[PDB]
Amino acid sequence: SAVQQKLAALEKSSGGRLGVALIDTADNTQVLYRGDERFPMCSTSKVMAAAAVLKQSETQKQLLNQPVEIKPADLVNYNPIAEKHVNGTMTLAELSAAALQYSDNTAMNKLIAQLGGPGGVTAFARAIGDETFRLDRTEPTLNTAIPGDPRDTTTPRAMAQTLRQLTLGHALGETQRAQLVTWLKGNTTGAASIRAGLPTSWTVGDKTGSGDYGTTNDIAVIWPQGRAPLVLVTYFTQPQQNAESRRDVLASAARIIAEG
Repeated sequence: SAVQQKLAALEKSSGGRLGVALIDTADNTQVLYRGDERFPMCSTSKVMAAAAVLKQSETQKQLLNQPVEIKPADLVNYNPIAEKHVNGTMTLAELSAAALQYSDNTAMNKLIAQLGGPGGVTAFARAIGDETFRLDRTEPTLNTAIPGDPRDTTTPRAMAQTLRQLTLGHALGETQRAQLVTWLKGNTTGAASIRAGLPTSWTVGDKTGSGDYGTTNDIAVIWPQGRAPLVLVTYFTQPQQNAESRRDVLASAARIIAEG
């Protein structure tokens, strides 16, 4: 198809490996490019950890208000919100927000601990029908993005379907889903990624991710004006261990999709 030819040309010009999945919820059609290849998730995995804690809060009604202590030993390499609360507490809601909207790595590690380790995040994926997602490590080593390594990977097709079920579907309770959507819509890190390739009147909720090998990712739910929502996953990685991030590739892939 025309879109797939343009995405292949974009990939060739970029020198990397691009994976795209679009679900159009108007007719449940899909557009895929390397849709079944594995890519390193990096921080896009934080959506799954936050959704898992949201699922626990359906039975533990007060869980999101539970205070969690932030100690100096908890801080890792990138903790823009947790740093502000060292030797104090943050609730699980505040940690989920920090993880999603600022990509805070300490916040992610607290969410993983709440779920009982990376195996608890993976379990949640399996419970909602995602047999592809795997989380193996904590922050910051889950971002090593080594070519061929299956740890901490998913495919574009699997992540698009799962993001659809979490945000537009009913994998979560109604209050929980609305909370997740509100968090995604308030992301602060996405201005130069998928959002940059889309009409400025469209509402987007997204989670970015970045890591070694120039890995540059973004997953988004998109609400066009007077038109059914879309789910769009864009993953990108490069052959050089020290390659620079390429958010422009994600923007360009979104623009090519939006032309459809």
